[PDB]
Amino acid sequence: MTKVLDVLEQFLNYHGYLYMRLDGATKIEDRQILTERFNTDSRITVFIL
DNA sequence: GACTAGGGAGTAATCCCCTTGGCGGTTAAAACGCGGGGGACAGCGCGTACGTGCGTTTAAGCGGTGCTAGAGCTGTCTACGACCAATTGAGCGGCCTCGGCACCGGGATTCTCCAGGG
Repeated sequence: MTKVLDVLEQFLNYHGYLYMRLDGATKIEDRQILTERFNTDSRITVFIL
């Protein structure tokens, strides 16, 4: 459920976690750069899809 | 006359196709905002084309007339139209194409803007 994602988001911001998201309302190029950035790097902790 | 055999309907189980709602993904149309510029409109001047006063006539209303050819109603008949159905064919109800329409691409053609010099 998409309504769950933001429910997680304000939760994740409550714990000071570094995270990002990917759902069906994201532009294709933004989606590709997001997954490319997540493949590298290590500070970003959780990816919610 | 007593009981026997078989099949479509009565009862019933199988299938299974058909949809009710909700929810997510994704493209297209609608929604919103800015730079700038062209359309709206004021201020004005004028001239010349009507707005208006008065003289001097033709003309509709006036007042009447003597009828004259077209309009309304009186018979009267008779050519014709609204009354059954057999028909039987003119035409519609349902299906099966291939062709013109749908629509997009490569190109020639054409319509428009600018910053300069000419």
